[PDB]
Amino acid sequence: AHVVTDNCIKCKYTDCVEVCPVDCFYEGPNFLVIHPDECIDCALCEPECPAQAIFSEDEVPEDMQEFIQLNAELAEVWPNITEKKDPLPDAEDWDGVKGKLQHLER
Ligand code: SF4
Ligand code: F3S
Repeated sequence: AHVVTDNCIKCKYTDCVEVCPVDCFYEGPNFLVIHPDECIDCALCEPECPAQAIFSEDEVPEDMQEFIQLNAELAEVWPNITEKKDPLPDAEDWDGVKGKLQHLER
């Protein structure tokens, strides 16, 4: 499965959902996650994310391993999102800021 990591938080561009063939993205207030059981690892979403926050599981950075389990957990409680929407206000300001997990909203 593919995994959404740290840089998505407070950016949430949502450009990734338009190319997902199986609609396996789930939406949080300021973050998106990928459902590991529905994802077919087509990898089409990776180049579409301006935040470059999506990685295949085996490529998730060492300092963001927590996101693998987190995607699986939140994908079970958040609503499905299949349509592109406007990025969060000030997404540009937060794109590139590290350790945004501290700002994750349930
Ligand atoms: S790898 Fe493919 S199936 Fe998985 S979330 Fe990305 S676009 Fe969807
Ligand atoms: S910022 Fe997040 S909402 Fe999608 S386009 Fe990137 S994983």
